[PDB]
Amino acid sequence: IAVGMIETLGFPAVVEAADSMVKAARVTLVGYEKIGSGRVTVIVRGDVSEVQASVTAGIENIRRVNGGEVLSNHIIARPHENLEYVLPIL
Amino acid sequence: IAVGMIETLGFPAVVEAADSMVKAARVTLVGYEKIGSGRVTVIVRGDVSEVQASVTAGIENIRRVNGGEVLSNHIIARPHENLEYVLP
Amino acid sequence: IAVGMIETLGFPAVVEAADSMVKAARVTLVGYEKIGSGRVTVIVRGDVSEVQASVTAGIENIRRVNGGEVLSNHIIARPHENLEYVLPIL
Amino acid sequence: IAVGMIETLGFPAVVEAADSMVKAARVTLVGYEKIGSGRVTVIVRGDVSEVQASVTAGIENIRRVNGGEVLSNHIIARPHENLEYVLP
Amino acid sequence: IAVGMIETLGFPAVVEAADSMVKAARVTLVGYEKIGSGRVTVIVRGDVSEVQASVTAGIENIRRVNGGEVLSNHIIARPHENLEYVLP
Amino acid sequence: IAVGMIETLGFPAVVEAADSMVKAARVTLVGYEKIGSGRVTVIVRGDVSEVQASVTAGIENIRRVNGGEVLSNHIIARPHENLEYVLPIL
Repeated sequence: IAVGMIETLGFPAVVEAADSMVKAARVTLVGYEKIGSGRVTVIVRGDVSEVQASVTAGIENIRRVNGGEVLSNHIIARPHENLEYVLPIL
Repeated sequence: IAVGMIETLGFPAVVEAADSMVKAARVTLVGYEKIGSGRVTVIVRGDVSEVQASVTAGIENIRRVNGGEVLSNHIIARPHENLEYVLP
Repeated sequence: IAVGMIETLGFPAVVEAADSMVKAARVTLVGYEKIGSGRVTVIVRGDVSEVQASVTAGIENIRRVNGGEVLSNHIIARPHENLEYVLPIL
Repeated sequence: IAVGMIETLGFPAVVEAADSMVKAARVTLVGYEKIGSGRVTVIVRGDVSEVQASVTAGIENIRRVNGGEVLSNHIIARPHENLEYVLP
Repeated sequence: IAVGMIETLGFPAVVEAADSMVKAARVTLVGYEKIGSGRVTVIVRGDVSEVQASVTAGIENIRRVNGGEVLSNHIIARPHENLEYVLP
Repeated sequence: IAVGMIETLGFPAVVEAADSMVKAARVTLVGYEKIGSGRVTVIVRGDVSEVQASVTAGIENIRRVNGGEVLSNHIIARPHENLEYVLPIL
């Protein structure tokens, strides 16, 4: 099951990404990650095509947020088992 | 009901944000979030029109803080059941 | 009861602010807040006129500190009850 | 056996780094380290040639992340017994 | 008695700060504070003239650290009873 | 017993420093310190001459690291007892 994530400069933007993502498709919102410098990441899990739907919707909708910026985004279709317990993507 | 947040550079302005929001309308201050880089967020819940009125008041009144700066603001009208896994 | 706060770039400066504040008037020094980027805030509680006396003395006296800067400052005379338990101003 | 790490600006790229490493060769993802300033590191163990293969794959594939950036990469061939006091 | 602090960019210089302060005069190292952004502070207690002598020694000797930088220094002569709510 | 330390911009570099240090001489590697802005410090303890051997090797070998930088470094030959329990150098 695929993992999708959107990284924002700012917190209100990550919440809108999160919201848009879980409304747009069949994905489980599996938390968010803070790494400093105002960089925050929301992460979801589901079918690869649902996760694409989610990420696209998430990026689009930070245009709605006043002062929002997407810094990065990515999808992995077939994430290796080892990552589940090292990284906070579960 | 909706959720309303204002992010600021600097803590004193975020306290004004919070104070003005909760005084302006029928919303509950439910959240304070720090993400580093001096970026702080204040989060409220209540009817979408009460949330609209509070965020507006918060952004205006931060102009009254010496050294205050708003970085971002946002409202979400019908927040998803499971959005609580990113709120504090 | 009113809340006053002074935000500094730097730690030695926030301690001088804190000291000046609590000497200048009848206020309780109710801790300090760190938010990253070297931004730190001291907070006090008391009568509105005491808090004013305190913040004025606090800002003045970071001139004494070598390398000190005030980044922001603010006072709220009648802070809403809700903020007491969400924000670290108690 | 060796240790292999790739540091990135931004978390999504560091997940790709990890994924690509572990898929490329016979290495075990053993570590994820944050030092602030948006700087994140991913750490693997295994034979030096497997490690070499993994790190190389990780650096290439981060080019495929929208907003991805590699900050630093390194391999240590015969890491000291007591290096575990800085690994996570 | 007074309180003496030296803030530095970088941890190694703050260790020198500390070492020099405590060796220079009759003061006790009571505090080490991190506020992010690489900013670190070292805090001492003792007579105002011992504190004056220590801070001075600390500022001089950081010049001897490769990559050392002082960001700010300060002394408070008669620190308030309740200043301990901001000291570590 | 002397204390030596190397500060890096970046984590992979601090590990190479740490490794080189403990291979080059009789020193105990006594952890590392993070202070923000991507600034990390490795710390060791041993004879003054061993610590010098270690720091020299440490600084040299971050040339091996792709993207590595040393920001600062220092040695104290006879560190004051008071520092042991205030600072994380033990």
